[PDB]
Amino acid sequence: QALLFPLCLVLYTFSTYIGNMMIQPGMLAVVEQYQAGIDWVPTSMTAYLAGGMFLQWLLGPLSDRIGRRPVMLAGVVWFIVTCLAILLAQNIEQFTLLRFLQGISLCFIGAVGYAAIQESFEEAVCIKITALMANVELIAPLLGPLVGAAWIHVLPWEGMFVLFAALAAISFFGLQRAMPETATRIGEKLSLKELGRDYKLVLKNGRFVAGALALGFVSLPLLAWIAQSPIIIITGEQLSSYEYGLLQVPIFGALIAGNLLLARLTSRRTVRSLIIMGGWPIMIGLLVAAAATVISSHAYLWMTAGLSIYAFGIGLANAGLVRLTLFASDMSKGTVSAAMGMLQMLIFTVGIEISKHAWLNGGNGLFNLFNLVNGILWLSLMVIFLK
Ligand SMILES: CCCCCCCCCCCC[N+](C)(C)[O-]
Ligand SMILES: [Pr+3]
Repeated sequence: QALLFPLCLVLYTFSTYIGNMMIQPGMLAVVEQYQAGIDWVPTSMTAYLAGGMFLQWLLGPLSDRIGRRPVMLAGVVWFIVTCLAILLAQNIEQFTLLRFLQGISLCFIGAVGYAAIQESFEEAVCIKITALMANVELIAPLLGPLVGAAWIHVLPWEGMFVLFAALAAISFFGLQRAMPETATRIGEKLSLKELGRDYKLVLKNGRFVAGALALGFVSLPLLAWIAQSPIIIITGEQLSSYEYGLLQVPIFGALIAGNLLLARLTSRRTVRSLIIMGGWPIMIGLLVAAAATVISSHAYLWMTAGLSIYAFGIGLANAGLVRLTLFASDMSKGTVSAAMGMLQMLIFTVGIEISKHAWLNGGNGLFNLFNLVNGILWLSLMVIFLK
């Protein structure tokens, strides 16, 4: 009867992903209008990322302290505001600011949004909702840059920010009068000292952190592409929206196929084996990705095909290694997730920034090398993590 409330959060989830996945393809348009250089294309994703790891930590225990409903709304409100208030910044210097504060609307999906389902809805109810909100995080980056390439053709870029403010409203007016709250730390002290100290406790876990990083480093070459896949292909390789959008699928369609097997071979195998099981393609992906752009700098096909091996592997391994890294520290679920979020993004954010220059002053070579760099990193944190 009240399954309309999960779907509202499903939508808010949906919008925040495409609100980054439809934007990166159409960032070129925005750069060639605000004027700065194609080096600002990825730097969209970057500022969108670096916002999510601002109050990531503080929103969890915070949405506990003063209700889940008013803080959640303060986010859906915060989203739609800066979804239309960025249309009236018009300069690239401060497009960032409004892109960055659109990225803080990311802590709201997990530290309170996801937490509201873990508090109210029960186990088997939570399963099918999370099985859903995992496909949102898979389909909205898969098919987003595909609508984001069929949106800059029939309309301008501006049409997206209206469409998101409105879709976040289709959820918001469905959450205006249909959002019950279940925060139990109402009327509690402004205890700020306790967070840092307790996050430093999961920071002291050389098995957890080294495992939390390895999650970042591994999933980075995936996000480093997404942020740079336009200016790699559109301006870098000089290809159209149907051709560049064609190359998003063989990659993603391989990530989906690795999430197909994972959920099927979760049974006949141990979690421990799966990571090493999905590791070989990851090794071979980033292996051959860059082992392509060795002498041939512009065989993007084999790079995209290499990021299809690597992609298949992230579906299996990366996903498994999530849980073990939650349970690598026998501590709170809220503190570990926030700790591994704020770590993964720090890898993502600052990883891309390095990934960017990697592409400029090096071209495609350096870039893929500063990909396999991360496969090496992750693997190097596996010789630690298991054996
Ligand atoms: C922020 C990028 C999320 C979409 C990419 C899907 C691959 C799984 C990455 C795991 C971390 C994602 N998250 C938001 C649950 O922390
Ligand atoms: Pr505590």
